[PDB]
Amino acid sequence: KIEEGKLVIWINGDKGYNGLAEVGKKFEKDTGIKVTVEHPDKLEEKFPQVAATGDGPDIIFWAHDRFGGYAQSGLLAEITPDKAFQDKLYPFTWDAVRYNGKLIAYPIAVEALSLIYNKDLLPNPPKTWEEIPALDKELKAKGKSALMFNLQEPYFTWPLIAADGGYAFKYAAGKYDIKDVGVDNAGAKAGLTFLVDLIKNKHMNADTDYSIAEAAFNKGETAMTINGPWAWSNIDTSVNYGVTVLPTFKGQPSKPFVGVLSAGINAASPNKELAKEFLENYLLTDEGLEAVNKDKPLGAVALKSYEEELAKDPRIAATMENAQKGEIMPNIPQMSAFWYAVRTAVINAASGRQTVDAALAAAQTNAAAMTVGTLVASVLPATVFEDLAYAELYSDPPGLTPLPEEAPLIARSVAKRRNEFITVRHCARIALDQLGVPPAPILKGDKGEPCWPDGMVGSLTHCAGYRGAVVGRRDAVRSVGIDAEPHDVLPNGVLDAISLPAERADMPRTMPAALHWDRILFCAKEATYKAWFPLTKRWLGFEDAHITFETDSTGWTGRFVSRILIDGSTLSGPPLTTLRGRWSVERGLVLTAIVL
Amino acid sequence: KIEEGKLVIWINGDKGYNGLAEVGKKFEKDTGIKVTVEHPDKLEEKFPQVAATGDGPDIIFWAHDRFGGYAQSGLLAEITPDKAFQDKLYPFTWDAVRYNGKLIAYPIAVEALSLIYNKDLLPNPPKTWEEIPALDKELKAKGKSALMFNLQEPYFTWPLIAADGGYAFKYGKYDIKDVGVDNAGAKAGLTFLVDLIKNKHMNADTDYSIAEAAFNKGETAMTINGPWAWSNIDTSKVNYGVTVLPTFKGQPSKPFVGVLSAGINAASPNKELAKEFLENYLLTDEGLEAVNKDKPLGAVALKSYEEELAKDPRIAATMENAQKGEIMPNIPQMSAFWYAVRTAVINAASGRQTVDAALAAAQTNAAAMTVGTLVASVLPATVFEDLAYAELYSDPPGLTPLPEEAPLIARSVAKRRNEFITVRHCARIALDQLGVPPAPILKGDKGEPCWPDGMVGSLTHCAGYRGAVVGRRDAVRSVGIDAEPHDVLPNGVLDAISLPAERADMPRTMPAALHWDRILFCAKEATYKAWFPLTKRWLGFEDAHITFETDSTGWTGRFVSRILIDGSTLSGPPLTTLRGRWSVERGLVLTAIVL
Ligand SMILES: CC(C)(COP(=O)(O)OP(=O)(O)OC[C@H]1O[C@@H](n2cnc3c(N)ncnc32)[C@H](O)[C@@H]1OP(=O)(O)O)[C@@H](O)C(=O)NCCC(=O)NCCS
Ligand SMILES: CC(C)(COP(=O)(O)OP(=O)(O)OC[C@H]1O[C@@H](n2cnc3c(N)ncnc32)[C@H](O)[C@@H]1OP(=O)(O)O)[C@@H](O)C(=O)NCCC(=O)NCCS
Ligand SMILES: OC[C@H]1O[C@H](O[C@H]2[C@H](O)[C@@H](O)[C@@H](O)O[C@@H]2CO)[C@H](O)[C@@H](O)[C@@H]1O
Ligand SMILES: OC[C@H]1O[C@H](O[C@H]2[C@H](O)[C@@H](O)[C@@H](O)O[C@@H]2CO)[C@H](O)[C@@H](O)[C@@H]1O
Ligand SMILES: [Mg+2]
Ligand SMILES: [Mg+2]
Repeated sequence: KIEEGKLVIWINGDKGYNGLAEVGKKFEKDTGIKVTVEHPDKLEEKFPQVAATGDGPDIIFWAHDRFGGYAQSGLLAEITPDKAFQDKLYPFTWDAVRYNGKLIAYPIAVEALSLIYNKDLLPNPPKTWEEIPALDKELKAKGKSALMFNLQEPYFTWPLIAADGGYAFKYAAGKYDIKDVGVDNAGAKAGLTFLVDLIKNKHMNADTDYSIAEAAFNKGETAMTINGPWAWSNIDTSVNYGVTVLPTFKGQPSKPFVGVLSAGINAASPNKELAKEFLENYLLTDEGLEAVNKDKPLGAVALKSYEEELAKDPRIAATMENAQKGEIMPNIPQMSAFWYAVRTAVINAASGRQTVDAALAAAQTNAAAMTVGTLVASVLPATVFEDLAYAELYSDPPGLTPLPEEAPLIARSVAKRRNEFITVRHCARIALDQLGVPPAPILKGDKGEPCWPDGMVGSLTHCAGYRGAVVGRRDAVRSVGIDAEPHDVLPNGVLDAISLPAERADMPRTMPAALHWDRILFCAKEATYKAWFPLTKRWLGFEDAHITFETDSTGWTGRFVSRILIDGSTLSGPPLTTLRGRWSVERGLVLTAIVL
Repeated sequence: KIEEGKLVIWINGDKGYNGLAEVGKKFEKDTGIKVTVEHPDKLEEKFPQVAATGDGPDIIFWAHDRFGGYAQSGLLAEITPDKAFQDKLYPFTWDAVRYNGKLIAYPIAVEALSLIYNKDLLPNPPKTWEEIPALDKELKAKGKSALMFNLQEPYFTWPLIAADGGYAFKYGKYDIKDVGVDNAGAKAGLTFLVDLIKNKHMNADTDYSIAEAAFNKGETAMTINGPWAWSNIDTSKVNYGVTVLPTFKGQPSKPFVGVLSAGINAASPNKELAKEFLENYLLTDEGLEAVNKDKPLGAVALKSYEEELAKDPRIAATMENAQKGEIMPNIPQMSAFWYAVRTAVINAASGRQTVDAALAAAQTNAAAMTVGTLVASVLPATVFEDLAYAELYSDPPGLTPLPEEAPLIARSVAKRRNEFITVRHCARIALDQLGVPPAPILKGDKGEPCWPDGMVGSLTHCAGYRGAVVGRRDAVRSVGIDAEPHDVLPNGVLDAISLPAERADMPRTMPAALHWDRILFCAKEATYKAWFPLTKRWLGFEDAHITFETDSTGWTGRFVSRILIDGSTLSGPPLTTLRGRWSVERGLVLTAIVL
């Protein structure tokens, strides 16, 4: 339910969202249409999760790299600006938002990282990465540090990894080869090894994140940081700073990945024409962009008339100099896998979990395993999106490995078991990363129940043609149970063992004739057990729950309620007398989920 | 089936087993009774394992410290020497073999560790442990080392741990609640030892054969060993002396002193032949000499022969060290003490735990005595070299999971946490007996436990019991064990778990005292556990027809589980019939299947 006659906009919390809300107010005053701007955490991961249910914002702002994934899952409207409107924006910006022959967002601004330094602590910034250990030694003696920047997001480390030859996907003939991944070559290993040595030699701390680095720079405790244009506003309020070219590595320029902040329209919006009017006639004007830019700088904007003014800011000149040395990101759907793979490699190598060589070998494998599918998202409650995450795969990608801690669980297991175990736990680690949790082994405990990291709950499922994981923050979600089954009739004799007479009477009457209601019931019973057992530590048989279904008007998705016939007491907390879930049949599979 | 009219004797492979076999040949020549001497590995653990089934050797040789644990489980005959025979041995040696007022073994000889040195490399051995790092540095400059000894067995490191105040159980009786392995003296000793290793004066991997080889090849100037070691050194080119162990912080090293002793298996049908062999053949001047010439015994218990041995300066040094140490207790808690200290010395030496963490865990582990033999009574004695076990009837306080295991029970209820932790402590005790270092035991397919490479096993836990049995995979395909309380089954369960023919035939095969319904259930569960690792498929209660026999003794017997479904395995032959054993004791049913 996206509300008709209003706009909801998502944009990242480090950007000028208050400025954008001012453009929103102007729009309301002219047209009567209320504009609500929100900035949820991890919105780049939450958007598909909610847009899959037909929910979410009318308009989503993010760097262009994520948009191909959204388009592949059918989540974006096609954009068709007219001739005069296209001519108002730089051509390379339209190319950024073009995917498979269609425009999938409006380009807004060009972002690239620069080196930002405190001129009073450091009147001459370092030209090379290699001189930074020496500089940190000198600064540490004065009670300061040379450099702090966000080590938790690979965006900030990539310029160094790419400098001496790291790359994401090989480009040729206007086309990216997803089988030629450049994260494990000599150049990438050299850059990452330099970073890990900085940490080992106590020149940086592996836990430094965005807020830590920003606070340290803006209070004058560190001489340098690496950040984008959005960051300048907070500094300006604190420091006499310069924005300059990133240091070289092995004498080669650092090569940041360049983003074009872009605005896409939800394919489920009933407000597409209003969204287009807003973007074309209110935002992408000098006045609109100025409103946002004065809140937090956008970078070099896509609109030529205003970029001609901003280009005179020497901070923007520095921005474009670093952008020229770097590369525009791909927008292919495999980008989200690339990023997960590099995030994880960097974090594991920085913390000691893996050697650089192991961390990057694994990234090269993982960057293959794209997870932009949304089948299970369709059975999750959008209202709790901030505390849930998911990932799914429809095959077993080659070369995935279990974590060393997990390996004993499948050491004497059959091949199909080894594959489903490894693949589903990869999904689990992708989902956990969405909630901000680093890589952890997922072991098996009481009656085979999966063992989650502190503060997390979840569920796993694997059948023919599917592996999926859903994870939740335990401070908001008591338990999760999910289950996938092939959408086939049940084998002989199974329906009677798994069902009650009333279910057999009611369901064929309630469900569309096209659906294998027998298998759907069985899938829901299994999800019920998975949600149940972590909280009760007791058996629940198929005959111990009576499940009733309802069907949405689409005919392919709905709700169910499982009423428990035995003692529903839990070890702590409210009893599980009933459990509510959702079901969906799509792509040959049945998905069910319960979030308690 | 211990054979009547023959004697089988077990003694450790570091002792004079050939000499003992010579006394055996003389017996056979006089009496017509054949004597077979064997030296199984880990025989101190293997004896109770096989004797629990009424099998094993007629006579068991070991230091007296193990014998209380054997007596407690009813494994030894009381011995009946007359007063004239007792006056032939030293009184304090009889004291070592008296348990709850009864004599439970014949004493043979007094053993203590001494410092053994190469007179050509080191004509003035060091009086103190503190000089050894400097000596080593000097010798290393000549391609040599100062000292090597077995760091794998806590017997050898104990003298240093106890030097400055470590003790086992505080002594008219031993207080098992006052354990001294974690006081300041013990930590000082063990810290010294770990420091030797950190400073590259010794290596954590050094074991008995490694140290022996090095000393007898003249590569190291000193070792620490008992009298049994002397004959191998005689045969080598090394010119050696035997002397007082070095002091530590000015206090003498205090070895734990063993009395080698010979017990009689309570299940032996040859008790009078054993008595004759021991009293009239072995415990004579000539018998002890035969053994002593093979590998020296130490200061023997027989006064007439000790009169001769006491003139040897090596024996004088043995006794000097023995008097500075202490005779070991014979209380059944000794084997837990040794397991605790073993684990601690190995963990600290290797750096897996700090000295303080290691010794604090040892103080805890010294409480968890495992001398029970209920699951041992259902294990096949023919496979004893490749099986080990341990069981507990309670949850000892303060046991913890391995860190790798902790997530498996992080949100589990108290009773689950306890049973999980205690059973895995049992599993680690069993793995130790097979020479496998401590490992986590995780849970895999359908909850199956996850064993170290090359091992198989099974776990069980019910009210009043935790037990583990582990086997070497190259000899044992699968193990399934199961414990249940010996109670009638809940209403309706018998019909759910049994087949009609079982309900018809089983009551006729079992004595009136038994809950046959429960024993059937327990065997079915054991069958699944042996089955699943090999097949990875379900086996239902109606999918095996189990038949039973009972031994004449009435509380143990055999069963056969016949698989009624397809028996295909992941490898090897299909499962067809699985033979097991069952036992009922102390209100519990135990079952085991070893494939
Ligand atoms: C456990 C069970 C529900 C699994 O469902 P399934 O559809 O066969 O298999 P899926 O692949 O969807 O689920 C397998 C995953 O479930 C999870 N699971 C297993 N036991 C579990 C438990 N006790 N609690 C929670 N989750 C559990 C595991 O993560 C497992 O994957 P892993 O072994 O790779 O970790 C099913 O095998 C079963 O045993 N059902 C009996 C109980 C039941 O369904 N009762 C109905 C109540 S109305
Ligand atoms: C699994 C089962 C056999 C365990 O037996 P139990 O007597 O109830 O419980 P016990 O305490 O003796 O045994 C529990 C241990 O068995 C072991 N175990 C559990 N699942 C197992 C499997 N699939 N394969 C092998 N061993 C398994 C585990 O080590 C477990 O302890 P842990 O969880 O601490 O690691 C029983 O719970 C069960 O599910 N039985 C159904 C199948 C069956 O018995 N079929 C009859 C065949 S004729
Ligand atoms: O760290 C990987 C991350 O990098 C990029 O995200 C940038 C974003 O482009 C900027 O607008 C700014 O917000 O910081 C982000 C890094 O934290 C990619 O756009 C994104 O897909 C990727 O996950
Ligand atoms: O290492 C612990 C071990 O010490 C003693 O074992 C001795 C034994 O007494 C000697 O006769 C000789 O064989 O060396 C053994 C050490 O390897 C205890 O008697 C024994 O119970 C204990 O486990
Ligand atoms: Mg399923
Ligand atoms: Mg049981």
